[PDB]
Amino acid sequence: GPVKKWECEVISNDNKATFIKELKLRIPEGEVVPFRAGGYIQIECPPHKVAYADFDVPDEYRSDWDKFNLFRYVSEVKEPTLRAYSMANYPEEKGIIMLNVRIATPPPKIPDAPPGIMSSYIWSLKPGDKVTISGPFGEFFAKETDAEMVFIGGGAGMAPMRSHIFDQLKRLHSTRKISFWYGARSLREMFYDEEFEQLARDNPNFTFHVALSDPLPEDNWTGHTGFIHNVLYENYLRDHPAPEDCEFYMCGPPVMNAAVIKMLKDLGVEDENILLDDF
Ligand SMILES: Cc1cc2nc3c(=O)[nH]c(=O)nc-3n(C[C@H](O)[C@H](O)[C@H](O)COP(=O)(O)OP(=O)(O)OC[C@H]3O[C@@H](n4cnc5c(N)ncnc54)[C@H](O)[C@@H]3O)c2cc1C
Ligand SMILES: CC(=O)Nc1c(F)cccc1F
Repeated sequence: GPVKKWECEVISNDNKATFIKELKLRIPEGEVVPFRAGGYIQIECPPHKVAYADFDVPDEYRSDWDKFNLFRYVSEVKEPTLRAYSMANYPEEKGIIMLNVRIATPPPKIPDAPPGIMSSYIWSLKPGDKVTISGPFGEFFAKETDAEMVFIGGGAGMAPMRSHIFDQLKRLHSTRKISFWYGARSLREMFYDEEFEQLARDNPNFTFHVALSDPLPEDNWTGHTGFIHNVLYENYLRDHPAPEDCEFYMCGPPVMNAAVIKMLKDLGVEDENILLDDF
């Protein structure tokens, strides 16, 4: 049973943070990609050569791209390849597949390594380009219980976080207690926050919190600071009567995943109540 494919057209490919783009694809009209929240597709690329200098990076992120000389990078692949990306839209957002794609630059200590293949290709895409996706696939799925849900996200982990949370509130009309905790470095790295604030106004059982590890003075930030595992503990789990009765859904960078899961285990949360997507 061959995997299904769709040739989609790029609607938009906008930065949402210094190093994350929202790639929004139009599904062919009259077609459906029958995915579940937390699920993903694979993208393919043809052979290509792309220059970071040709990327469309909005001006508020350019001084950091210039600082790290990122516009000098070039990426070339001579054979097609495939990679997985998680849906940021939820299943009732029809007609589109929306992705959050981190640019996978070379390691700081090995700066002359090749850039990441598929993320560099994706950042080269412009409105009207065509891309082939396949699947959908999934395993990062919500448990269907009445337990309280705690979503913890970082970086491009925002995509399955958004999909799950909108799926619970808008498709399932869930009455469960749900909260979302997102760690980012500074205010310009935060996105979709207006959507989550509106969901929290409309859904008394839902709350949303951002921690900034290194806010800039000009962020004028009076919110939580530091790492999200500490903020989640200090502002919520420390006087929760039974954190072990919560379901925790984690998708962030590895240093986040490790710190959150360690903090949860220290509280006595069982592995079966911790679901991780480690990209
Ligand atoms: C189920 C699943 C879902 C995912 N969902 C998402 C998502 O929603 N968003 C997202 O951004 N990603 C997601 N990922 C990750 C994604 O699939 C890719 O792994 C990611 O985009 C990086 O792939 P790439 O082709 O750009 O880089 P690759 O070509 O795989 O390279 C990876 C890294 O290795 C470095 N490298 C290469 N050669 C060398 C070398 N010689 N020395 C040192 N370093 C080297 C590259 O510079 C790059 O940093 C998901 C992964 C899975 C499995
Ligand atoms: C440990 C940790 O959470 N670090 C971190 C950060 F400080 C900013 C953004 C993402 C992160 F994972």
